[PDB]
Amino acid sequence: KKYSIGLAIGTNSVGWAVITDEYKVPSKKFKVLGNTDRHSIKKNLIGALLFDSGETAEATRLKRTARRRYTRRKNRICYLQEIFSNEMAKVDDSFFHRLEESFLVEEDKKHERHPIFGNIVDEVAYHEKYPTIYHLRKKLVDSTDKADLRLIYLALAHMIKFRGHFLIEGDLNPDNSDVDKLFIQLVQTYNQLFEENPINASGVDAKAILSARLSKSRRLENLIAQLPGEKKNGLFGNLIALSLGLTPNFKSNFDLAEDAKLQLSKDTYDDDLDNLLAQIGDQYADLFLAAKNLSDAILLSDILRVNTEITKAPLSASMIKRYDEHHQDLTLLKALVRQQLPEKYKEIFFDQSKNGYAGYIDGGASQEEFYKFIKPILEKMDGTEELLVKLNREDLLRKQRTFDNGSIPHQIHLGELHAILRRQEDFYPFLKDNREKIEKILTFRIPYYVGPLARGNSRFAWMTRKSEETITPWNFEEVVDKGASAQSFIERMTNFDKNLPNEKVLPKHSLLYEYFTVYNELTKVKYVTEGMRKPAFLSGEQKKAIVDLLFKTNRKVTVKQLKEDYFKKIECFDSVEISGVEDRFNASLGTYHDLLKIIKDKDFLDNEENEDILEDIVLTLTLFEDREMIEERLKTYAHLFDDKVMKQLKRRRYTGWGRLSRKLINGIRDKQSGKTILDFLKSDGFANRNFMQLIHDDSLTFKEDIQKAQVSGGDSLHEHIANLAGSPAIKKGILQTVKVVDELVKVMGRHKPENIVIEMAREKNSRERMKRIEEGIKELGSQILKEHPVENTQLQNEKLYLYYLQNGRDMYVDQELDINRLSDYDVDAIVPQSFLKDDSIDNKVLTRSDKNRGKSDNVPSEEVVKKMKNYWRQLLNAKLITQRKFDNLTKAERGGLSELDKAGFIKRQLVETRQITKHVAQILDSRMNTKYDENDKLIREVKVITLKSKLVSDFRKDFQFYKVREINNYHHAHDAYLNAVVGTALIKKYPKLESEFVYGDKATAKYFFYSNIMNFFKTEITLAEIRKRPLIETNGETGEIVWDKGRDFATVRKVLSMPQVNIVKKTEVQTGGFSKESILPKRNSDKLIARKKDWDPKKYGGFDSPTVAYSVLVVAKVEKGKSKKLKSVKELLGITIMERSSFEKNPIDFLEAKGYKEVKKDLIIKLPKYSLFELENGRKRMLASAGELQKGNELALPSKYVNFLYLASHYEKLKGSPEDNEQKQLFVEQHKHYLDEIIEQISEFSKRVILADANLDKVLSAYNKHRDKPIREQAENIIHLFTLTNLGAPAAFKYFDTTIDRKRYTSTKEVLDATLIHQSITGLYETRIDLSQLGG
RNA sequence: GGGGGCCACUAGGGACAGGAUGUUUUAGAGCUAGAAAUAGCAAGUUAAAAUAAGGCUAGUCCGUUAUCAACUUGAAAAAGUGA
DNA sequence: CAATACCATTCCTGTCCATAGTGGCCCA
DNA sequence: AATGGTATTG
Ligand SMILES: [K+]
Ligand SMILES: [K+]
Ligand SMILES: [K+]
Ligand SMILES: [K+]
Ligand SMILES: [K+]
Ligand SMILES: [K+]
Ligand SMILES: [K+]
Ligand SMILES: [K+]
Ligand SMILES: [K+]
Ligand SMILES: [K+]
Ligand SMILES: [K+]
Ligand SMILES: [K+]
Ligand SMILES: [K+]
Ligand SMILES: [Mg+2]
Ligand SMILES: [Mg+2]
Repeated sequence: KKYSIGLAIGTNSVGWAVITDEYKVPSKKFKVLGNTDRHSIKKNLIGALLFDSGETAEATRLKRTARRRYTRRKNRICYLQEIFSNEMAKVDDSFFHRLEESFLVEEDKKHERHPIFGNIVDEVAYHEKYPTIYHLRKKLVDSTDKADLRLIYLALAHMIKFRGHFLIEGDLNPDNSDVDKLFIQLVQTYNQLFEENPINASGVDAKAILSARLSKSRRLENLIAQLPGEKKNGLFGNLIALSLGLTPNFKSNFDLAEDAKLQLSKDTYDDDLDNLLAQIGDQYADLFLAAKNLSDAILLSDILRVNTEITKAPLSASMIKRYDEHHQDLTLLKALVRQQLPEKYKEIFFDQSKNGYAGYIDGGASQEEFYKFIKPILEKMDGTEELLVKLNREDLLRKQRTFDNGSIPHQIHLGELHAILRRQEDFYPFLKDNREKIEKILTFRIPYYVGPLARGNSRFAWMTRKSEETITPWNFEEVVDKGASAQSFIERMTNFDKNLPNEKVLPKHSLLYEYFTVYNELTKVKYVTEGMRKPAFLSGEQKKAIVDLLFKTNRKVTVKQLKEDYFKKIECFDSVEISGVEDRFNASLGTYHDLLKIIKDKDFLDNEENEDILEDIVLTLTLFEDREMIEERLKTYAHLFDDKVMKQLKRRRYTGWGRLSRKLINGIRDKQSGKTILDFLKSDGFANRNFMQLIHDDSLTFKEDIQKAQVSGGDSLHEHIANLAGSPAIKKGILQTVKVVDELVKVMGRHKPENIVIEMAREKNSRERMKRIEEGIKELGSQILKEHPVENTQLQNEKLYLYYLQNGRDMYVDQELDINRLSDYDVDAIVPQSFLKDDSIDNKVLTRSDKNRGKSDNVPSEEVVKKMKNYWRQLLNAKLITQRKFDNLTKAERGGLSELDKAGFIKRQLVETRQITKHVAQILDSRMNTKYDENDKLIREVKVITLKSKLVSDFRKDFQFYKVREINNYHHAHDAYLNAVVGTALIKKYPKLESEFVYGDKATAKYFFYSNIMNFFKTEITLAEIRKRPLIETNGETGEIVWDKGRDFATVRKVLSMPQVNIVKKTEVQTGGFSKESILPKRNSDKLIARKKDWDPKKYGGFDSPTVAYSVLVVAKVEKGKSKKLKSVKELLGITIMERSSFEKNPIDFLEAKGYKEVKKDLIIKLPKYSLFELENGRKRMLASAGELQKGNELALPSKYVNFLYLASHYEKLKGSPEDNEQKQLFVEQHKHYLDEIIEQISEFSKRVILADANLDKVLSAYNKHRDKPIREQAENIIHLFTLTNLGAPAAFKYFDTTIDRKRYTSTKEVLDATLIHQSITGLYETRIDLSQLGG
């Protein structure tokens, strides 16, 4: 008894089938367990496991980190209160108690209800004097009077609890005023450097134009307008853009070739300014210098909208400006609405439901929704011009705690905190002694390279302590080993050397590593001249000379420099042919040139004595990112360099690690020669062996030493699958697949199959699209977003996305495109889809007409390339197209598509090469084949074949075994079946293909062969004339029969027509969040759940809508009526995720607390979601919850109706042949009565199983309404009708324009008397429990 | 040789440190006319506190991923059970 | 009970590691 | 996006 298994692996399904020698599907009697009269059941060996998607760890991580943040913010406030403890006790012994209980209702408050002062008079007076916290902040910053300790606490606590960002390193407020004079001085330095061409900035109000509460680019335009001449793209224009964002290429300004750009915020700024001044002269330094100067007073102008000379609290002053303008404009708006349009006053100022001022202050209306609601009301009235200006600048009636405060750096809050401490430390000594402690509370962050401050109970932590004691912000440097922690941060994530698994890899930018890469590339270079008989390698002396002359004087070495600067200069060759490198060397000594610029001592770099030193420096610069730790670690070399060089040196940093270790590169030595790997790369006689040859050559000891160093370590199956690189979604399917194969082998008497054939399906976002387009267009300098505004959702249209990615132009022709005629344009595949089935934006292009591409059987013609290469390069530099898209677009200037390329593409269409599928194949193969032969080589009893979906897809379409995904879930199982059939047949016919399709170890010819690989199934083949194949197809050598075109197609038809298919929805305990996150207001309802143990929801609000982890069958008694008489019940109790641990720790106590008595402990049945019940007439239901059910039956629609629906709907495309198109159309029209028959099948199924009477009647009327519609559209909507019958949760669907809402099953009472069906993973093994036999 | 190193991209996974909103209860004396219903008017921008209930291992830690038919012997990990 | 309509905390900055898809040089 | 919780209407 031999058999094969077909598998179809998806993100929500694993289809499986078992086939025999004749491509038939067996059927067995399987024993049925339980307490029903049914002892067995006939099962076909085909089906599909269904499951909800596996989820990533992301959401869990975001929640975990936000938790840690709330905990540490609370601890910040706690530190502050601990500082204030005793002196506050002297002033007001219950202030902090009032703060802590501020949330409680007056009934529950232990102290007086007014938090700050504990009496209504003083509290009301406080709020009158200080309407916002920023009033109190500014007063405490500016005033000199002794202030009440409680108000001091309130100001400092507000600064510490909402402390601003940390994106800016260093200290702040160097220049806060005289921006007018700074701008005059920048204009002055420009005029000094260009005495012939000066700029007159007299009268230019640079303050108002540049500190304008508007975008930077707009201010640039205005300022350039004020200066006569001086176009925005001139030198001074880009220098104004310097304080603004882009500061684009000065190459236009200085006529230099390479691209320039600067950004005073980037830490590469000093190096880029050096790189530029080396190209143009240090005399321009004062030009950027002054620029930087003028920037300092203006960089914060967006945040500090008030002069910095009347207050030392410009931020809080700006908030008070917000408040005062809010008040003035509110008075004015109220008066206007009273006068002009008095009927709307109530809707604006009283209606929270509307988006007026009421809904904006008291309702749920946002600033944007309010601006939208009030725009027309302001335009409709008079005297609202200034208010409309403030509205379109987003500065009308602003609150102070707003979504856009995220740009406030922590240094500003710190400045105000320090100012207050300085004012009041004169009166309170404890503020003087704790000034720096409080400042530290504000300024302290745990470094990202330290992680959680755990003590052995966090699986996420790596930090090591210098001593065992509580870490505070003030003793962090002493208790936490920052260096060891920062090291472990990297070393717990980096790979070891695979060849020497106990050796760490080198920094990618190590000098040694780059010597290795350069010599490895260089040793395989060959050259030919005239007198030479044969191309020669480079000798060791030649490689040393090329490294010293070229690689050590140029960052990048081109083949041209090799030919002219070495072979002509040293070898006196006029002509030489180079192989092994094209255009320019890929490897390069970048770090060598970095350190040469920094230290300016070529002899120091070239001295081998300093090798180790340099290796450490780069190591440090790689291992650490914090400037102080880098500095401390380089301190040991402070004696070798000048302080200027030490500063420049600690400035420069590297990221990334190599893949080889130092011991591999320049450590282990060959026994005979005594040479390291690098020594052979530098010189290897006449062989010039490279790295691979070196570690594989049996005449050397490197291979032996690597073998010896290797250690094997073992993961479990689940651990192994978890550690694969793939989506957790597909990993869930992989593990399910292995469990399914295990059960299937158990079903077949523990006999292993002959073949296993596996196919694997191919595998918010609009925000990424909008980001791409914004960046690319502002990098392009285009005004397309100015002239055509767009929202992210709109970019989900392919053509509009392409339009914006193409700067609104045609990509094959130099002309504009029209947004409104997008429907008339074309979307063309760069490399045609007949070769590369790629439908992504990386291979698609928007053009006015695909006809202009040229011939349709290749990449675009050379004319197009010549015309459009520069435009495409612009788009590439804007990151609007990728390098792959650009290269494919330009392939015609590189010979176009060759015949080898087309052969390869067609092979790719058939031979799977994704790593993840290969891992699935390896897993199955290592589980199935476990014995070794006499030569100790693996015995492959089971052949694991992998196929791509296109094989079986083309099969289905060519032999009319059509699939319709919406009818039911049987297509996953059928895919599995057809995979088994096609794979086994394919390798039976052509055994030599095993190398390609089985796991384990003339271009026209392969093109033809792989295009016609599947023709042995067809009876006649039309290929560019008509050829004919026999009725029986056999193997050429063995003579064995592989395919009987008569009987075997009938076998396949019979298998696809079988109604009994084992579809199983995997039952799962629900996990995750306890409930919806919405904190709801107070309500008289027991559905509300307290947010804290003592916060009664009827007084405080809270949560509702909790998630049931799993239901539980309870057979017990419950008290009834005022008498409390015991009454026997049987019902489903939903155990929520939050209740689950309590219920499981002791089920009886939990249930008795819920109200039940005398619980029959042994009749408690755990019922996860999707638990299956059968009732009468085969009607099935699945548990959706403790109080709702899902549809549980599959509609086994016959194959003739399935194929009719496919053909009539024009599912996919029917264009194979004109005459075959005609035959399909004729069959559709001849069998048009199949529409009524299909409606009848749906109706019978619904009346037996679905039981949505009203919905079925509405659907029947809708079908009888559109009987005159074309057959195509009626079929297309009949497809939609199956949403009524599909398995799972009920859903709404549409028949033409009629909408059918979901009919829900909002009661679980009936399943309590039905038959509960427990199913194994395949559903072949069942345990059926009659629940009606359970009762009181 | 579907292994390896390098170059150029692109896409996804994982961890950590931080920012701003939002929400919820309370505080921010509402006034006047009327028995009330209600009407007319005034006012509004701020804060505290919580932000999974909570847990013990008590850390400036942990609490939403992965994994799960039933039954048996099992404390549990497990292993076994049916053409 | 049964049907029906509404509801669902959001967005952002920075540091770092690995894998794997495409094209290319050199090899096992 | 879905689909299970919830209140409202009977
Ligand atoms: K009280
Ligand atoms: K001008
Ligand atoms: K609001
Ligand atoms: K190259
Ligand atoms: K680094
Ligand atoms: K020195
Ligand atoms: K889920
Ligand atoms: K789960
Ligand atoms: K109030
Ligand atoms: K199951
Ligand atoms: K929000
Ligand atoms: K992030
Ligand atoms: K590659
Ligand atoms: Mg907490
Ligand atoms: Mg808040």
